[PDB]
Amino acid sequence: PMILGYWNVRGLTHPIRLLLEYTDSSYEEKRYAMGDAPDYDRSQWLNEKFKLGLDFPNLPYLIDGSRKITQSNAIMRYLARKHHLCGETEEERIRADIVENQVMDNRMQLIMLCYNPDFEKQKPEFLKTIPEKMKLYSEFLGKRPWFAGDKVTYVDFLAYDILDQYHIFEPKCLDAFPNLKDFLARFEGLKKISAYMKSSRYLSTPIFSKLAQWSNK
Amino acid sequence: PMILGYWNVRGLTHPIRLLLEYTDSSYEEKRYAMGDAPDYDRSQWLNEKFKLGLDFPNLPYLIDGSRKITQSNAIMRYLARKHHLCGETEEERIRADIVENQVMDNRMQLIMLCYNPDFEKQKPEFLKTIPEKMKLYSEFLGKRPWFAGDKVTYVDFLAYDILDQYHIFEPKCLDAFPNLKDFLARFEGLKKISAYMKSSRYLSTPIFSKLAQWSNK
Ligand SMILES: N[C@@H](CCC(=O)N[C@@H](CS[C@H]1c2ccccc2-c2ccccc2[C@@H]1O)C(=O)NCC(=O)O)C(=O)O
Ligand SMILES: N[C@@H](CCC(=O)N[C@@H](CS[C@H]1c2ccccc2-c2ccccc2[C@@H]1O)C(=O)NCC(=O)O)C(=O)O
Repeated sequence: PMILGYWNVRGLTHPIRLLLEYTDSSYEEKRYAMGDAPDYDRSQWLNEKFKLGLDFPNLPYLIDGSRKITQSNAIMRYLARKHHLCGETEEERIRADIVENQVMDNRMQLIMLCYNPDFEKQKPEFLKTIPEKMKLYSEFLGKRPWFAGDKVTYVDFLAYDILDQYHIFEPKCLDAFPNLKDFLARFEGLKKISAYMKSSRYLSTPIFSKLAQWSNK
Repeated sequence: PMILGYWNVRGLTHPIRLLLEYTDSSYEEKRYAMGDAPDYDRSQWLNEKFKLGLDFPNLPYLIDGSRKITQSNAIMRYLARKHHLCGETEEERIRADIVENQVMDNRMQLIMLCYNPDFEKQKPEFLKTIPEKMKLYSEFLGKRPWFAGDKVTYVDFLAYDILDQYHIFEPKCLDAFPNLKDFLARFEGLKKISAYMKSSRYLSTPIFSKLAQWSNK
């Protein structure tokens, strides 16, 4: 089968796991464990990082026969193309391209805060900026059932993850935006998704590694 | 014409400015200036940030007729589709996907170092990791004239910019990798590119804002 490698956390891999499941892909995972503080041992991965034939070794990685991929968005795009989950028009492509990138920025902002030793004092300033982020997603989606338009695309997998993550962080953050709450429900309502969420493989939390100040255990 | 919005520095926008020239695009740029310390006034952008009708306001932005794009990578892909500078086979698409994302990683690394108050302390250690970074681009490229294959694609402009920036930071970094030096020369050799580099519109430095510890003026 295909092989997915990543840490034994949700991290930035959720969308891939979700996409593999929604597609009925035959895959096996390799979930690498990181030790606890203070050394945070990474040996399980480091022992093989340069032994898998990857061009730019990293986690996550996807091995599909002869094809070896790294960079989470590249993996998302490989599986999208294989299953026709890319935009079909120029308008759908542009919306997908922007959301892919926007998701990574809002993911980077969360990471920055959750790895900061000054987390508890930084937190208040971060919470103030949430409503603006959610507003932009809300206005972007509008009345469409999905981010790219009329049909589910690989970018709905990205968007679901980051909205979900922010919602775990600040549970009241979507109260003001009904179309976002509805989007989450719709996504989770997808049969393959609904199924997966009750499976032994589902890994919602922790989000971050042991080094983080939040969702780290 | 098209409008490219960004700060009056090279930043992360060199690939876009270079692709606009390579494609003989009809464009004008709005180069916003940031005030000096202590406040580093951003008002020139901030007064119009939410009045341009951008979905997710940011810099750079591209206005092309009725289309308004943000996210540098989304601007690059939009131009590539526009001008047929994408990969044409699955193989080339995967190569492009990986590079695009790899370049961003390598950029974020340089950025993180450059905006660290402790830059001088940190530099020496950073320099030791360059060779390994350069070696992966070297082996990836191999004997190919361009990163995705036989034809120039948008990812070449991305690759050019990050190898150029690493070379400014450490002038000896490419000596061990002739294929990378040859690539820089081949890229710079593209006719429209040569002409641009001698023009009044070229902006190779500074790379960063005044907030940075290197290439900040
Ligand atoms: N742009 C690339 C970035 C690839 C990348 O940086 N990989 C990290 C793992 S991903 C990151 C992360 C991002 C968000 C939330 C959590 C995590 C995380 C969780 C547990 C442990 C390490 C992490 C990390 O903080 C990794 O550990 N790499 C192997 C190595 O360096 O040898 C991508 O999109 O795919
Ligand atoms: N993922 C996105 C990110 C877009 C984004 O972060 N934009 C920054 C400018 S770009 C960044 C930069 C990155 C690399 C090198 C230099 C810079 C830089 C230079 C001058 C002044 C500000 C910067 C920055 O540190 C900005 O100022 N945004 C408008 C605002 O927030 O209101 C992209 O790829 O497009």
